[PDB]
Amino acid sequence: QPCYLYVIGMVLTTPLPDELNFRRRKLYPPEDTTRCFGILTAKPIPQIPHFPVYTRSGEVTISIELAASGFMLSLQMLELITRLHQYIFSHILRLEKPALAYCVLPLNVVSSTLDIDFKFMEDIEKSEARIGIPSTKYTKETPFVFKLEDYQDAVIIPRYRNFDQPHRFYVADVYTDLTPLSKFPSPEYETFAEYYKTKYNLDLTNLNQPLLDVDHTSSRLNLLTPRHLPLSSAEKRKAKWESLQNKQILVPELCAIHPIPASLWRKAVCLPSILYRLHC
RNA sequence: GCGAAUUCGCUU
RNA sequence: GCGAAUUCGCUU
Repeated sequence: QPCYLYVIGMVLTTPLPDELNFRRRKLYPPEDTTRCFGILTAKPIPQIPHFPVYTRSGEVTISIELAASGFMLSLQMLELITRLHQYIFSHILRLEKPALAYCVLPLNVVSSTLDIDFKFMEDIEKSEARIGIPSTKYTKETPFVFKLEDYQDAVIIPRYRNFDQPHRFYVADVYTDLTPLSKFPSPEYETFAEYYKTKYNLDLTNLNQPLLDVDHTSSRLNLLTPRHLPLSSAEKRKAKWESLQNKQILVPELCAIHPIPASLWRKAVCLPSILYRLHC
């Protein structure tokens, strides 16, 4: 049968007020980056009014708009699209129930005009960090080189712990006044370099690199109402753990960059809410 | 989120 | 299993 293609339009209509920005984040309008998500279906999606999702950056207005229809796709491309759909929900979001309509897929411009991002999907499948921690070989003669532009829109993972299910972080800041030789926040160790050497037996090949501020990527599943009522003892403990996660300062050399950009990840976490709303 | 200890509520 | 309180461990 022929295909329908919809764009999931996203616009930050009400940026988070200062008084609610408890984790003191930068705000990231989705409309500031062209790569986004769409839906490929064999059946038309009924017209649905615009509706909000409440993200870390504030209230985002969602609109489902027709981009293309009455076209065919080869089996090969449908298979690629299907794999990426499954990848989004199993490996990025780590879900089992995508909607808490048939295929979510990345779209991007070719020139201001949106179409299926086949190249991006291919790049993901080729990436050595698509599933887990990628192999590396930093030595004195082939040292780690810090490229600032590679961290400007990055999701990172520690390469040295949690092999089976790595923790993903947004890079929230680059601390150019810090190096691995800066003082360590805990007194049992003098420097970041010493900490990583003692606990993990990790050597660093680059002692001039900046250090990174991070923001955990984990998000609640239903974003259809605002986050903010009192908390239980469990929720407190959870909040405290997230707080400590976000106080961590990481060393770029000891992290791997995920192939999905931070700007797209921020849009991905909205998908379950959007699919839930559409099937209602 | 992954775990632990102690204590209390829901069933007849 | 559905909940609550108090306390401790894992990250930098």
